[PDB]
Amino acid sequence: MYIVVVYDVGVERVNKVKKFLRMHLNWVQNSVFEGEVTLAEFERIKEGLKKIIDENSDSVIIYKLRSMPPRETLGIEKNPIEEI
Amino acid sequence: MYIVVVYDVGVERVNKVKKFLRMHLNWVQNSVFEGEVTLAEFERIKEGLKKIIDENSDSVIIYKLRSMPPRETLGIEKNPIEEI
Ligand SMILES: [Cl-]
Ligand SMILES: [Cl-]
Ligand SMILES: [Cl-]
Ligand SMILES: [Cl-]
Repeated sequence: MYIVVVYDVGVERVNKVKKFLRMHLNWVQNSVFEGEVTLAEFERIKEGLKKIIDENSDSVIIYKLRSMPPRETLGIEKNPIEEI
Repeated sequence: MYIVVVYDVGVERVNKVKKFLRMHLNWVQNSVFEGEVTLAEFERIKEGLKKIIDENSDSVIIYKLRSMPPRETLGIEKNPIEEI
């Protein structure tokens, strides 16, 4: 899979999700990560995120894609496509 | 195209982007919208968003997909898949 991960997390866990996702996926916007993973990394990422998360005040959408998607970007880009 | 739109916008324009996107796309998480559009709607959405946006403090990624992507969701879901 290639995933894009976008989350809405409270200030008490938001620093934790960022540090965790940044060791599996590329950071491209605030609250948004993407990259290639395997089913190992995937459910590692996924449960790894559930442990971190209060599933009762917090939301993660992980879009499960074939491959890296084309995109378009308005405004202050934070991570040039090349770097991802 | 089918797009997922995720944005990071300052409090002075954040209410405007939401109201605008909500008339083209489905709201599924804070700062995240998705749905089917046409090239009319697309560049309508896209410039429509640039007018709203300070491209100098703000970011929009519009992922350009074939079709609606599969996904998985942790925690408080805000819009059951059926509704989108
Ligand atoms: Cl990163
Ligand atoms: Cl890929
Ligand atoms: Cl909506
Ligand atoms: Cl579709």
